Amino acid sequence: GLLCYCRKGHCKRGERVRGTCGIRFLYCCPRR
Repeated sequence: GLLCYCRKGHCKRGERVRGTCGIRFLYCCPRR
């Protein structure tokens, strides 16, 4: 739902990139 997480290098097979968290970190939001 309305909750996203920072991922290192890339998101998991389910989380879509929403933005950037920092150097080598991406803010990904799950597709559910």
